[PDB]
Amino acid sequence: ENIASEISKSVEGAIQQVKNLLTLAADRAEQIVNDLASTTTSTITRPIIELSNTADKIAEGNLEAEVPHQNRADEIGILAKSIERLRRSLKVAMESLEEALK
Amino acid sequence: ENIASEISKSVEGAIQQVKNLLTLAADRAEQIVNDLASTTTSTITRPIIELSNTADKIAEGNLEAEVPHQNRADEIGILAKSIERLRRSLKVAMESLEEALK
Amino acid sequence: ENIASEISKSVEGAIQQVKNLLTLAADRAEQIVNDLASTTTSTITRPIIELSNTADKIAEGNLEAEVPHQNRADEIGILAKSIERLRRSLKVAMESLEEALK
Amino acid sequence: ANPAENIASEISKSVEGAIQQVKNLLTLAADRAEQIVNDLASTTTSTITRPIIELSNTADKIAEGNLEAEVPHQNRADEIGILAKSIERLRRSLKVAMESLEEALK
Repeated sequence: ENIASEISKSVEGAIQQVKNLLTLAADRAEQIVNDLASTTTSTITRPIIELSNTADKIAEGNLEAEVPHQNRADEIGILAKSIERLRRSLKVAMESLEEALK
Repeated sequence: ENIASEISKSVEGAIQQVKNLLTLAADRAEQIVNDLASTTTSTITRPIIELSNTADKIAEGNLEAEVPHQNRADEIGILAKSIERLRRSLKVAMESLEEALK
Repeated sequence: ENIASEISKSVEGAIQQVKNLLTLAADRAEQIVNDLASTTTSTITRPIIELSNTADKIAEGNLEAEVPHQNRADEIGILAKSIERLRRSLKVAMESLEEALK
Repeated sequence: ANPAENIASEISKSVEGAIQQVKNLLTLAADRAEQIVNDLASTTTSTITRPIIELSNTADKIAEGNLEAEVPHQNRADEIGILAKSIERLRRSLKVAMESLEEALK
């Protein structure tokens, strides 16, 4: 009931309000990691694994498909274009080999 | 585009939403100063000034003025009751004087 | 090792730093309550109790009691000066009775 | 003597220091949050971009006829390691094809 309690407790609500905002801010910051794992997966991981499997199929003797995503504007596109140079080099060599048979 | 810009950029929306909540919290904290001035004026200043004015009126000879705030639970109630005792003492004094003057 | 983990986890430390600053901010905000209780008690409660106590002493018939804090510059000073007027009114009423009974 | 004339001012002013500390801590939180972007740019470049460009450069060398080019990053435990081991297999496969043709056309 006393003056000190009346005055001091009057700011308790406000402080909870401040804390509520801070908790929303903290939880939003906490979500960045899972979302970034997601982005990295779709943006980089998938394409890299795809390109790796493609390199492996080509090394194994499948030369029929142009390497996917050569059109991409970033370093994944650069990479994919380099693998296509490899595919074409292999394909010319195999074609010349086939011409030598018999 | 390059992958460093694509990935780094993907978190900018999140960071801005964190910042908005932080700014909101800081503004809410700043408002405590005003709110506390208001609470103090309501809880303390106004009743103390009301008692001071009442005291003055009694001292000037209105021995029947009503001393406000006597029922509050805090120290201001205690103060109001002590002012009511002064009023009573002055009434008793005046009634003794009138008897003497008879 | 996996690129999504490598990238996404690289920012966990920063995020925890941010969160730690938010905790420090919340903690410092909470401290305001106790500090405000203390301030209110020294600034307001103590002199209000001194005033009530003096008022009682005067009402109980010590018309010479010093009303404290008459020189204080804020509303406490206003109040104190009002109580001093009551005291002086009672002193006059006592002098007037003494004399009337002579 | 204290010049303060209003208890509402005295009480309210008394929490300003604390409040400014709260705000300063939140300013520093935001500043620390913003630094994330540039560190992330840097991690991506060091962890991903650099090895990818190296791998693409190495692929180009092999394709343009240096069948002995050393393929980097094959020991690496993530998906960059996987990609580098796939390009090392591709080299081995192109190398034998070229040699095969060379020998057949003698």
